[PDB]
Amino acid sequence: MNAEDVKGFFASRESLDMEQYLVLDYYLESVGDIETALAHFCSEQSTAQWKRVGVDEDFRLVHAAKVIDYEVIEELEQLSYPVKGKIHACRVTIAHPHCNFGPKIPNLLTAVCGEGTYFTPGVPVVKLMDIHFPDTYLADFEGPKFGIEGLRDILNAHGRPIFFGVVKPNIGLSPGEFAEIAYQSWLGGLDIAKDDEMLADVTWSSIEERAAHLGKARRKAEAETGEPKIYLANITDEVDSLMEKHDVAVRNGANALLINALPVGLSAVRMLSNYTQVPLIGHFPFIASFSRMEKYGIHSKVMTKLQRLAGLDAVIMPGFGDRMMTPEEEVLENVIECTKPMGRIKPCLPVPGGSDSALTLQTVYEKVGNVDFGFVPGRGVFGHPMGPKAGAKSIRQAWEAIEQGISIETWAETHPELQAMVDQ
Amino acid sequence: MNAEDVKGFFASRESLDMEQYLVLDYYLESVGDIETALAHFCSEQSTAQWKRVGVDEDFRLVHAAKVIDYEVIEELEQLSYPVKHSETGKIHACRVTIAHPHCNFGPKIPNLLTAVCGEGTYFTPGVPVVKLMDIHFPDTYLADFEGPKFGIEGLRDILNAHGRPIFFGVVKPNIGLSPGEFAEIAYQSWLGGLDIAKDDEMLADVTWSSIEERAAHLGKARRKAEAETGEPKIYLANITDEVDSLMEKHDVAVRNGANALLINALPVGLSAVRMLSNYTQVPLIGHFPFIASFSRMEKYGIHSKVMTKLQRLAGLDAVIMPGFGDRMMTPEEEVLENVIECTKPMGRIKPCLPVPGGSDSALTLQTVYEKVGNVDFGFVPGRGVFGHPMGPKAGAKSIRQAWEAIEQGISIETWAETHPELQAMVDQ
Repeated sequence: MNAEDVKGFFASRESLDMEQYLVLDYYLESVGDIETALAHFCSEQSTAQWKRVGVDEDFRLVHAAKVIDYEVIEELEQLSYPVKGKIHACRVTIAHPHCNFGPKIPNLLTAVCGEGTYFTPGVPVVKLMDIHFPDTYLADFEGPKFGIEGLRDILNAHGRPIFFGVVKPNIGLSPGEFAEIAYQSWLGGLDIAKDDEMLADVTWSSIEERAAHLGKARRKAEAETGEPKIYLANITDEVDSLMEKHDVAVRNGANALLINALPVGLSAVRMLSNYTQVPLIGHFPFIASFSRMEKYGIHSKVMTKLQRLAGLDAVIMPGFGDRMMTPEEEVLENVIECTKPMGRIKPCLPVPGGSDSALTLQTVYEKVGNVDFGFVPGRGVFGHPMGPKAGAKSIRQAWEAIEQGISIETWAETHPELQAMVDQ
Repeated sequence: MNAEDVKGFFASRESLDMEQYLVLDYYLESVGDIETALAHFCSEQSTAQWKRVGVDEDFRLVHAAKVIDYEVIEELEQLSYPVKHSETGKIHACRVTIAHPHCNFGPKIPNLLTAVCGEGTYFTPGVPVVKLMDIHFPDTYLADFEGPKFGIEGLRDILNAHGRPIFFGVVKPNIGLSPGEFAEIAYQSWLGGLDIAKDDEMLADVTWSSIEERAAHLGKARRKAEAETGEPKIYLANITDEVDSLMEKHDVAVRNGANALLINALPVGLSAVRMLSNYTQVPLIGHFPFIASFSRMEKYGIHSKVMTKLQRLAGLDAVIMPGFGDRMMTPEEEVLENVIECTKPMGRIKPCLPVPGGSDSALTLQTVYEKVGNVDFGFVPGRGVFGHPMGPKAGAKSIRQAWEAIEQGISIETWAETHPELQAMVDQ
């Protein structure tokens, strides 16, 4: 980068038509002249060369990403990570012109966290902290088709969280065996019975068969509790066959589908979302590989944001445990990304889970601040000493307690299922 | 995990039908009893519960992942990365080898990813730091994948390039240019002796340059360059777009003249690449954007060679990767592991062309060739080609002159005494 040139990779947002730019927040550690490196960073992610030699033109104006602001946190004695001048930890805000990639997700990813993002010479440590989309960009995306209202409408669940339950054991079981356990939890009061993140279409349990069995069980549970129930079938498979698994699962009774977001691809999720006749909910496998390092990779809330934009009606994410290795603040940022306004894009249900039970519902509810979220108790439900129906019943009893200001313990004095959980 | 139970997450490979297992190498740091944690690790990635209460059954035998071997590197005073976790106890850096039964996910990539590096992999309570170091696929698993359709032989057949590397060149400037303008620069580099002229990782189908138009122009330019040099030329059109429209961009780019397609592997999805690979009438080559987000930390995430491995399996005919520079932030050993993953035997799956690039020019070709050990790789000089002082044709010509030098044992400098284009590059 040349002194004169640096100048053209900066700008005040006040001087730009921000409706043509995406706003990215990055955490990075620069080496050598700070502003020169930031320029390079911008250049590499956009126009690396903004003119033909001997030609009077400048592609930067419309195609260059520009630093609209940055802050030097501090000077470090060394990088935060031993990766192959003075080094500074910075927080930079960049305006990237979206006309370079358009409303295509793969292309977005290729620009805001591709080669330029992680290989700019003087910027060896980088972490995408956030992405702010202007309405004109958003206007080219559908968003989730059901969102929170859609889910609540189906389950007729209002003024309370939605209750998820992962049918355990998962693997080893057969469609029939699996179906009886799901059936019990639904009778107990579970709202959603889901296939484990790792089930999907396999030889010993095909989506066709499991869907046939669980759909029949689902209906029966509805008829007996008089309450709508939903069976969350895991449909993640090769992209080439997503739409078909949807057809098989849906016609057989699955009324909601689960897909592992990244292993499939955000772009693939978008295709599937524009095709579903049913609510689509995403799981978080793989995200941890690039969102755990505090100062490197991509912040998990960006992936949640993208899951919502791609069209997922609910996003399962690491929860308020501490057994799910995520700081509460982060779990909270993710929850909010699912529900905050995003120009015409419906909010999706945040489903923070990981180490919950009837005994933590109270706490999760207080941290979230409202009742719009899914609760996925991982213990004391299917493993409940009195059986699956009892486990589910204990979760709803714990909720009733909260609904009345009574403590879980007090409420448990007159509720056996909740009491058994308290004894543990 | 319960003492008795740990026992069931271990096994000697000698006791297993390894044709039913994938072999994963992990680097991890455990907290507390080592073997208990390894068991948990296995459990979480497979059978978390292997029986219904009060029932005499064990799903572990056929559905559990099992530790067939591990080595305790050393005891650490602290984790390598400050990760917020529950566990308490001694922490050890281990290298563990695991046999994961593939009947749990089958020959589907998304499902593979969900198992070998999903929730169980990164959230097992006592194992807060983990990095997938390698994946070894048995032939029976491999037997359900196609692999690249052209591979190294296919590419060499098209370019009629034998006994030398394949020469790539990213047409610069990329962005700002228009189909016509872009086409003239590509045309020069082909006349100069470039084998492949490619769209930048960030071009693709945009308003100011649509794949339709750029392909029409470059295809016409490609043909002309072939007619004039008498040598086959290939135009690498960047087709990455939403999955839903991959197959169509292929049709538009191909019918217009693009004879090879470029797709950003991860932003699109390995699974998507597989779909596209089973559909191409043309060689498919992948780029590496995004991979760095999870393969840079020395002890966390996924080793980059695993992604190269998957790119080959998915069906890519060539894999562009960070090269032997040092300006591409990758240790030479790693760049080398990746190269070898593209070419080593992988049961019926064709080898793909390794394209290590990043900071090369006519002056480093010699070195890259020596490190690779053979001539099966793509060279992507990023400087001194299009920016060459004597023009694009000159830049390309200098790269091929540098290669001729090597082909004769003569030093680049000596050879440059009688070759102006190569000399100009030497003056810099």
